[PDB]
Amino acid sequence: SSVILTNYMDTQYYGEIGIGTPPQTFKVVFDTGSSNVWVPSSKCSRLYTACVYHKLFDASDSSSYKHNGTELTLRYSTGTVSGFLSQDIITVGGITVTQMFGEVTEMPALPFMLAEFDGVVGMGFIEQAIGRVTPIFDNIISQGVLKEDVFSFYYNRDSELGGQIVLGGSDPQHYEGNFHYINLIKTGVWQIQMKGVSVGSSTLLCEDGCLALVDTGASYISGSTSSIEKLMEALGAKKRLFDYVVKCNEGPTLPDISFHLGGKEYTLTSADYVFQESYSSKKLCTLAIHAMDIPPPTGPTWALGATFIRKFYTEFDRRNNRIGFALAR
Repeated sequence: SSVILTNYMDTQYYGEIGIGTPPQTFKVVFDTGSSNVWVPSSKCSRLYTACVYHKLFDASDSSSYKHNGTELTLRYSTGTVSGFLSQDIITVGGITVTQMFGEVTEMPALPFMLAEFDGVVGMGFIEQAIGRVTPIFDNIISQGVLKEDVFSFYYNRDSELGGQIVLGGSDPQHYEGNFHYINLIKTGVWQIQMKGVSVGSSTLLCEDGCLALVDTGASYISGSTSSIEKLMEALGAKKRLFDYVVKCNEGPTLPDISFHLGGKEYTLTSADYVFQESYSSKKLCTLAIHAMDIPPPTGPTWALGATFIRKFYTEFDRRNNRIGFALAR
C-alpha cells in the first residue's frame, strides 16, 4: 500500500488518513522521530486559533469511536500538544486498522498556525510511544497483510507528486542503484551511527563518531548547536533567530557537505541545502540545515530530515532493525 504525499514549500510533507465512521479526513505528517498518532479535537477550545484553522476530530459523529480519555502530552522539538486518548478506525493508504490516538485540546498558535497539516502519525517504535500506546505501524503489521515488515519514504522537490510512502516495501520507480544498509544502534529508535561529517575539503565534523536520527518529520538536517556553529562558520553563514542565511549570490559557491554512513559517503551540493530564492547579493537565502539540540537519551544527535531524504530514498526495515538508502529518482 502507498500513501501519496503533498509537498508544501519543501518543509512540510503530508498525506491524508481517515478516522472514524463515516471517515473524518485529516492531513498528517508521517514522523519516524515519534511514535504517537494525534489530530486536533472538536474538544479544543476555539481560543486556540490553531484549532479554528484546522480539521477537528468529532467523536460524537463517529459510530466506531471508543472512549478512553487518558490525558497525554506530546513534546516535539518545535512545539507541544496536549489532550487525551481515543480509539477509532483509521484508514491509511487503503489499509484499515483499529488505533488509539490523541485528541488534542491544546494546540499553540506558534508553531501550529503555520502548520499546513492537521496532525502527526508517529512511525517510530513503541519504546518511545508516550503513554505506551501501540504505534500504528505495529498495529498494521499485526494484521499480516504487508509482504515485508518495512516502510519507505520518497520526498520530491517543491515541483510545479509531492512525495510517497510505501507501507510494506519500496517503489523502484523512485530510486536507482541499490540500497546500502546501516543497522540500527538500538531497536526502539530510528537512529544510526554516523562516522563523520565533511564540509568541502576538510572532514572537521563528527570526528570520532556521532549519532544520526533518520527523521522523516524533520524539515531540515540538524546537528547540535556546537557542531552547526563550526559547519556554518565554515560556510561563511550568519546566524539568525531560527536559522542561518547566506547572501544569495554566494549560495551556488558553497561547498558540498557529505555524511559518512555505513561506509558510504552521502553527499549534498549547495543546491541541495540552500533555498536559492534568488541570486541577489542584496538578499538573504536560508539554508536547510539548522542547529537543534535533541535531549537525551536520544540526543545529543544529528537529525537527517527532508533535506537529506529528498536526495536519498529511504527504507525503514523493522524486521532487520536497519535503514537503507538509495539515490532518489
